[PDB]
Amino acid sequence: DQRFGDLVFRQLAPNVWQHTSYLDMPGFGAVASNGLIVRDGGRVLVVDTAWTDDQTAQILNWIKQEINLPVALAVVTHAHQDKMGGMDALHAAGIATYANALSNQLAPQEGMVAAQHSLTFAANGWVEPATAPNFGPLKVFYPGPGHTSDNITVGIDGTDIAFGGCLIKDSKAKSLGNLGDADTEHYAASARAFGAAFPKASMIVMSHSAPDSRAAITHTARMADKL
Ligand SMILES: O=c1c(O)c(-c2ccc(O)c(O)c2)oc2cc(O)cc(O)c12
Ligand SMILES: [Zn+2]
Repeated sequence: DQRFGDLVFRQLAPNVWQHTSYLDMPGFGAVASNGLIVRDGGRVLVVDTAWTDDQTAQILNWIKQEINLPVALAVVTHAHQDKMGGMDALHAAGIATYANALSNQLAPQEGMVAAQHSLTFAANGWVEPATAPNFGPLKVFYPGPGHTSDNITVGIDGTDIAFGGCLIKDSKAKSLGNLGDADTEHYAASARAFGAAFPKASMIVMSHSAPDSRAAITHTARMADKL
């Protein structure tokens, strides 16, 4: 891992980097939230934001420093502070933000800024290409009601890497995490859906755990199978 200011960066693939944002919570400590940075030719594609806009701006700094390429668009997993904490930073930079239709509807309620674009999903969970213009390797898939009712997952086409967001947990986890607005009935079903959508993905990257194997999906489903 490479320390960069208040954040940590790590390379997973020759064109896929992972960022880690830390939120200082008195009494608990530092909560880490991961994200993905993929390079597509001469453009950069970012998945999710940091805990805060400031930290998100720090990511943009790293991108401009190491990659030196402009960000085409940014896709978030859900309307939560741990993934949509840097919406203003993106808008201030002029980066097009893409989020789920439900996320943009729940964002204002959660106290977050809705994205500029709304992703529409099919009955199979797959994203509608119409609302996904020039996404490239960013394949979006909506598993269903899990961590939230607006959570989505993104797979990096051209690589065996998939992002489980805050839905999927690591194979060494003991808890599912924040189950406040989570669906205790479709959690396992949704978790398994993601695994079926991307069965070739060996590296499952999440937001609160370091990139795990496919065992993370099964583990999450097995834990959610007890709800
Ligand atoms: O992802 C989240 C997260 O990690 C925590 C968190 C984790 C451990 C703690 O001990 C704690 O107090 C909070 O906050 C959250 C609050 C939300 O509304 C939604 C989230 O997704 C998170
Ligand atoms: Zn969340």
